[PDB]
Amino acid sequence: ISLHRYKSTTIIEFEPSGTARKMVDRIREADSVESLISRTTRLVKATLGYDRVLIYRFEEDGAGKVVSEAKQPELESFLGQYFPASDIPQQARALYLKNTLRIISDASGTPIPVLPAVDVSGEPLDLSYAHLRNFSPIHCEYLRNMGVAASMSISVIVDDALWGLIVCHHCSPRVLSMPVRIAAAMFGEFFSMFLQVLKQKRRLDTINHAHAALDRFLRLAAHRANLEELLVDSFQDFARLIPCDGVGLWVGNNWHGHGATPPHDAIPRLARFVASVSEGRVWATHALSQAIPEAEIYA
Amino acid sequence: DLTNCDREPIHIPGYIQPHGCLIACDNAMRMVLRHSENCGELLGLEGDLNGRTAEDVLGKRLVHDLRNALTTTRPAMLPAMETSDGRSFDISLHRYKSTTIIEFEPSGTARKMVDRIREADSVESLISRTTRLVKATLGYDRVLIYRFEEDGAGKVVSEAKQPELESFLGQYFPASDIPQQARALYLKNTLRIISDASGTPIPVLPAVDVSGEPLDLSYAHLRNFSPIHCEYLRNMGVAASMSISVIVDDALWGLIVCHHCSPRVLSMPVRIAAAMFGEFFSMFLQVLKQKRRLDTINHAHAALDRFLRLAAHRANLEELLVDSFQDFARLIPCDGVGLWVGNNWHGHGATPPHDAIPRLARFVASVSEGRVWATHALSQAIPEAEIYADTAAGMLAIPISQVKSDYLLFFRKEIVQNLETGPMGDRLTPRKSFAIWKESVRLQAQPWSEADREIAETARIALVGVAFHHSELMAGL
Amino acid sequence: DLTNCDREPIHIPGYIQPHGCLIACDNAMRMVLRHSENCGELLGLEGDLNGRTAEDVLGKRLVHDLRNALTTTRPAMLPAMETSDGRSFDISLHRYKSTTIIEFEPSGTARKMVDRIREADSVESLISRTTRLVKATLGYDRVLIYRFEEDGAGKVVSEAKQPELESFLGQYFPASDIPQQARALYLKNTLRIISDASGTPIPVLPAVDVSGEPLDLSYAHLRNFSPIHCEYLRNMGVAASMSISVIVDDALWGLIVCHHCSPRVLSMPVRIAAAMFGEFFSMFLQVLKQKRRLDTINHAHAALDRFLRLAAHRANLEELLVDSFQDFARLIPCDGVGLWVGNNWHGHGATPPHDAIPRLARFVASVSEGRVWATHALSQAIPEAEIYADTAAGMLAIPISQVKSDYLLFFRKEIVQNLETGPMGDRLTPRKSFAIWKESVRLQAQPWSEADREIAETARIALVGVAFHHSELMAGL
Ligand SMILES: *C/C=C1/C(=C/C2=NC(=C\c3[nH]c(/C=C4\NC(=O)C(C=C)=C4C)c(C)c3CCC(=O)O)/C(CCC(=O)O)=C2C)NC(=O)[C@H]1C
Ligand SMILES: *C/C=C1/C(=C/C2=NC(=C\c3[nH]c(/C=C4\NC(=O)C(C=C)=C4C)c(C)c3CCC(=O)O)/C(CCC(=O)O)=C2C)NC(=O)[C@H]1C
Ligand SMILES: *C/C=C1/C(=C/C2=NC(=C\c3[nH]c(/C=C4\NC(=O)C(C=C)=C4C)c(C)c3CCC(=O)O)/C(CCC(=O)O)=C2C)NC(=O)[C@H]1C
Ligand SMILES: [Cl-]
Ligand SMILES: [Cl-]
Ligand SMILES: [Cl-]
Repeated sequence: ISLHRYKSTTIIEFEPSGTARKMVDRIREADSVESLISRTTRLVKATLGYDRVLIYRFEEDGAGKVVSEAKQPELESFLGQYFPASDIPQQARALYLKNTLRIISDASGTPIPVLPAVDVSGEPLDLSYAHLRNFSPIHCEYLRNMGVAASMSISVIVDDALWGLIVCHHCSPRVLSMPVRIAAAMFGEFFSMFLQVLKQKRRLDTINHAHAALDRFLRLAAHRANLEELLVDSFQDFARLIPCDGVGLWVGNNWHGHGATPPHDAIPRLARFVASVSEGRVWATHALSQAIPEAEIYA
Repeated sequence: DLTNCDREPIHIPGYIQPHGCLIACDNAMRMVLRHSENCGELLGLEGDLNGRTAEDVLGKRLVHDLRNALTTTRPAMLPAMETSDGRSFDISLHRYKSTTIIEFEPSGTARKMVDRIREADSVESLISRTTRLVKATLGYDRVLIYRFEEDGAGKVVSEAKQPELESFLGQYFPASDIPQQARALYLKNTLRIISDASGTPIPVLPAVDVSGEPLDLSYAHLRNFSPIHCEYLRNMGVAASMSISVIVDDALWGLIVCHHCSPRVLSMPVRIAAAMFGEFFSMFLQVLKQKRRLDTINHAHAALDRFLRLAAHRANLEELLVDSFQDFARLIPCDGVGLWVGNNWHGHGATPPHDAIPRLARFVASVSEGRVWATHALSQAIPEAEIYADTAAGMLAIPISQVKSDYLLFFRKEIVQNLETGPMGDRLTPRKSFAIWKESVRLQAQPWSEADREIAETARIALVGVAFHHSELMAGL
Repeated sequence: DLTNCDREPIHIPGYIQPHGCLIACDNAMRMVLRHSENCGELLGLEGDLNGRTAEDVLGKRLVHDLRNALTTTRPAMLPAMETSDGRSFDISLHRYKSTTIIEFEPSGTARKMVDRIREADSVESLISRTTRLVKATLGYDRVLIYRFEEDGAGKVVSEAKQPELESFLGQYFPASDIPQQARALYLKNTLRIISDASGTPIPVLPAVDVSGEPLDLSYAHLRNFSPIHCEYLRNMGVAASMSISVIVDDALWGLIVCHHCSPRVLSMPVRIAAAMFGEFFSMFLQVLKQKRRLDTINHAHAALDRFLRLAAHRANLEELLVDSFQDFARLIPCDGVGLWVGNNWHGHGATPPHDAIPRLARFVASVSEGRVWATHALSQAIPEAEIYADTAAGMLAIPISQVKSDYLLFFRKEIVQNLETGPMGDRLTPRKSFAIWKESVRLQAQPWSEADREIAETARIALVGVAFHHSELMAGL
C-alpha cells in the first residue's frame, strides 16, 4: 500500500503482493561524470533487468541528449541522439520534480477509470503523487511505436533542478514491486548526489586549469618587450581555455586565425560588429547568423 | 525627514556645486533650455541664457566641436576648450533622457598607480595598499574603503589618514546611511566629487521646465548632493570628498571614499586618471575574490578527502566521528562545532549549553528535511536561544545520515563580540550610525556566505554517502 | 607560608594516602625499616613491624617473588599478590636511594584508547579529542589539559566536564601554582593519584629514622600530597584527582589533569593502561608539534620566495616594500606590522601611534646591531610605550638593509586583550590564581617563539640580500 495526502485528499494505492546499498557501492568511487553515467546504465540494466536503460540529459534549452545506454544487442541504439524540448513537455518536467520514480506497466494495457472523474463540486482527482497514475496517451503511443511495452524512469536532481532522467524500457509488460521500487529510488538519490559533486569537481578542475594557463601566458608577457608580437605568436594557445573549434586575434586592424574560423575576408565585418556591441565586455552567441545575416554562408 | 531615507530624489536636486557651471540644451544642441545661475559670471555673459541658441551663447566653433564629440550615456571629456570669448574650460558633455548637458570647469598617472596594485595576491593586500596609495597620490586627508555587507550595511575595511584624525577602521554603518537610490546612482556615475560641503549651491534656471519636468542630473559631475549627506560631512569636520564606485561582477561591492578637512577639487585630468585606476582596482579585486573562493573550495574538498580516507580504514564510523568532528571546523569559518549522533551531543568551541541541545536538535529535525539548514539569527527560530546568544547566535546544520536524524552543527557567536551637530540633529554622526547598526544586529551572527553553504552541501553528500556505505557495519554494531 | 612555594619538600611528607599501606625495607629486602601506621589493619598484623624480617612479616613465598621482580628506578607492578595470610593485594615495588619501598593496594584498554588518537593530524585535534576520550574511558567528572608556557605559567588548552561544572578553558595560572619541585617530581613519576582530598593521611613510622633521614617517597604512588594543593582542591569542590605528565623532547610540556567531585581510586590495571596511553599521547604530540613547526617554516620560505620573485621584476625596491609590507604579517603571527624606511613610517593593523614611531626607531637603531631584536614587554625598553601598550605591547624588529637603519617592525597587543575557602585563605582558588596571572602580564604581549625568531632571521637575510642587490639602482634613484 502506498499512502499520501495532497490538496487535502487522501490517496490509497494497492498492489496485490541490501540491494540499494550494493548498487550504490558500485558507483560511489566513480571519479568523473562520464565514468559515473557510463557504468550506471550497465549496472541498472544488470540489476533491474530492463531490455534497455538510457540516461537522458537536459540541455539548457530543455532539449534532451542520450548520454549513456545499455541495451539488448538486437535493439537499436539511441546513443548521442537529441530530442526536442517539447518531447518531454514543461508540465511533465514539473511533475518529475515531485515524483522521482515512475512506472508504466503496460503501454498497451486497458486503463482503469476513477469513479467519479469529476466530483460533485467540479474538482478532478489530482494524481500528481500517485504511482498508479495513467500516463498521457501521446507518450504511450510514442512507446508502442518504439516496440516498448513498459518503462520506468528516475528523476536525476542536481542543485535542486531536473538534470535528466534514467529511463528504462522493456519490450514486454513489466512491473517493479514496491521493495524493488524503494531500492531503485534510493539508488537514484545517491546517483543524483554523486553526479552533483562530480559536476562541481569537474567545473573546479576546469577553472583551476584555466587560471594556470593564464598565469603561464602572463609569465611570458613579463619577459617580452613587444606584447603584440607575443600575442600574434601565442594566441592559438588560448584555445586551451575554452572548448572551441577555432580561435583568432584581431589586433591593430589585422586578423590572425587558427582552426575553424570565418573566411579571412569576412573578418572586418565581424570585427566592426563586435566593436559595436561588446561595450568593453565579453560578448557571445551560439547563433551567429542572427547577429550578422552574412554569417549564414560560413556557418 | 530622517526615517524614509530612500525617498529623496537626489538625481533632481535643482542645484549644482559652485566650482563649475552648467548649460542644458535639446537633443540636437540647437537651443539653450536651462542654465545655472552662475553661467553669466564664469562665461562672461549677461541676462537670461534660455531661448538663445547654442551658437549665440558659445559660438559656432565650440558648438561644432561639441556636436562632433557626442556619437551608452558615458560623458565625453573635453579638456582645454575655449569659448568665442577666449575663456578656457574643461568641458564634460553628455546626453540623457534626450536632454544635452554641458558642464564647464574653468581651467602616466593612472598606469603608474595601477602598476603598484597589479601584483597584489590577496584581497587584503589589494585593499590595504590602495588606501595608502590613493592618499599619497591624490593628497586627501583620509581615504577609506567601505565594503557592502549582503544586507547593504557598510564596513570600513581599509583606511589611510592624517595621524591626528580619528579612525573608522572596522566600524559598520546601517544600510540606510547610503540609501537605495544613492547606490543605484553610483552604479551609473563611478566617480563623484563634493568640492565644498559648506559652499553655497547654484540653482539651475528653471528647476522645473514649462512642461513640468525637472532636470535629471544623474550623469552630471556638478550635481549638488543631498543636504543630509552634506550635513553628515560637516559634522565630521569634512569639507570635501571624492568617491569611486567599486564594481564587482556587475554589482556595487563598495566605495573608495576620500575625505578632505578643507575644500578641494580634482581637475578633469586628475579625475580621469582616478576613474581609470578605480576600474583596474575593481577588475583586480574581482579576480582576487574569485581566486580566494576557489582556494577556499579546493581546501575544503581536500579536507573532506582526508576524512574519507580515514573512514575507509575504520570499522566503526560513529566512533571516528566522535573522535574527529572538531576537525570539520576547518571546512567553514565558525566559533564552534558539534555532533549530534544517536541522540547524544559532543561539542567543541563556542556552542549552546549542553542541556539546550536536545531542543535545538528537535528543531533541526523538524525543518532540515534532509537538507542543509542555516540561520544567522537563532533566537528568531528558537526563542529560548536568546539566552545563549553571546556564545552561539548563528547555526548551520548538516545532515549526516540519509536514514537517521544525525547532524553536524556549526555555530557562530553574536557579531558584537568579534569586533558637532547641525540643525537636523545628532543622527548625522558616525557615532550614532555605528550605535544604530550595533543595536540592529543584536542576537545575530555573521551570515553564512554562499561559499559556506556550497561547502556544507558538498560535505552533506560526503557524509551521507560514507554513512550509507558503513550502514550494515553500524547496524551490526 | 604561601609566598615561598618552591621550598616545600613534597618528596618527604612523612605520610601516605589511606587507600593503601607501605613498607620500607633495606636494599636487599631483609629487614623492615619503616611502615605506615595502617599496615597492621590491612595486612592483619599487630604491633611494631620495624625490626622484624621481611619474611617474618610477609612470608618467604612473597618475599622471594618480590626480590625476583627487582632487577632506572621504575616501579615493578605486581597485581594479585598474596601474603602468607591469604589476603590479596596489588603491589608496587621499587628501589630509590638504596631503600626498598613496597606499596599494597587491597584488591586492550590502552591499545583501544591509543587507536582513537593515533590518526590525529594536528595538535588541536589531538588535545581536543583526548580530554573527551579520557573522560569517557576513565569516568572522571572533569578532564583538562594544562600546557606550560615558557615562563612556567599554565594554560588550560582542552577540557571535558560534567555540564553543571564550571569551565576553566582558556584560563591561565601562575608558575608558582605548580611549583618548581613539583614539576621536577612529575618528570620522574608520570602518573599520580589523590584518592580523597578530605581523607585522613597515614603517618610513616618513623618519619625520621635513627640516623636523621626522612623517607623519600618520590616514586611512591601512595605519597601524600602537599596540604596546600589538597586545600586548593577542596575549595574547588574536588575530592579526588589523577594527573599524567606529558613529556615532549625530554621536558614537561604539560599535564592531563582529571578531577572528581567525590572520592575515587584507579586500580593498578587501570593505572597501567592510563600511563601507557599517556606515553603514546606524549609521543604523538611531539611528532605533531614537530610537523607543525616544519609546515610553518616551509610556508614562510615560500612566502619569502614569492616576494623575492616580485623584487626581481621591479626597478624600485623601496616602492615595492611600501606597497607590499603588510604581506609580511603572513610570516610571523602578529597583530600589526610596519615599515621604517628612509626615515618614514608606514603601518598596518595594530601598531604604535604614528608620532611615537621615530622614538621607537631610534631605540631599535641603538640596540639592533644589525640583528633581529625582539621583546614581549616593550615598556621595559621604552617607558613611554606604556601608554600605547593596549595596541602594541610586544615588538620584533628585522633589519632590512646592511647599510641603512631601515627595519620591518612586527607588533603584538598586550595579552589581556586576546583572551568556599579553608583556613589558608582565598589565595587557593582558580579565581585568585587567574587574577594574579593577569596582573603579572600587564603591559606584556605573547612572547615571540623560537620559530618566530628563526623565521625573522631567514627574512633578515632575504631582505638584506635583495637590498644589497638593488643598492645601485636605489642610489641611482
Ligand atoms: C505534443 C506532446 C509530445 C509528448 C509529450 C509527453 N512526453 C511525455 C513523457 C516522456 N517523453 C519522453 C521521450 C522519450 N523517451 C524515449 O525513450 C525517447 C527515445 C528516443 C524519447 C524521445 C520520456 C523519457 C518521457 C518520460 C517518461 C517517464 O517514464 O517519465 C509526457 C508525459 C507523460 C506522463 O503522463 O508523465 C508527455 C505529455 N511527447 C512527444 O513526443 C510529443 C509529440
Ligand atoms: C535618511 C538618510 C541618510 C543618509 C542619506 C544619504 N547618504 C548619502 C551618501 C553617502 N553616505 C555615506 C556614508 C558615510 N561616509 C562616511 O565617510 C562615513 C563615515 C563613517 C559614512 C557613514 C557615503 C560614503 C556616501 C556617498 C558619498 C559619495 O561621495 O558618493 C546620500 C547620497 C548623497 C548624494 O547626493 O549622492 C544620501 C541621500 N545618510 C545618513 O546618514 C542618513 C541619516
Ligand atoms: C605556594 C604554593 C602553591 C601551590 C603549590 C603546589 N601545587 C601543586 C600541585 C598542583 N597544582 C596544580 C594547579 C591546578 N590544578 C587545577 O585543576 C587548577 C585549576 C584551575 C590549578 C591552578 C596541579 C594540576 C597540580 C598537580 C596535580 C597533580 O595531581 O599532580 C603542588 C604539588 C603537590 C604534590 O604533593 O605533588 C604544590 C606544592 N599551589 C598553589 O596554588 C600555591 C598557592
Ligand atoms: Cl553535465
Ligand atoms: Cl570581499
Ligand atoms: Cl604546543
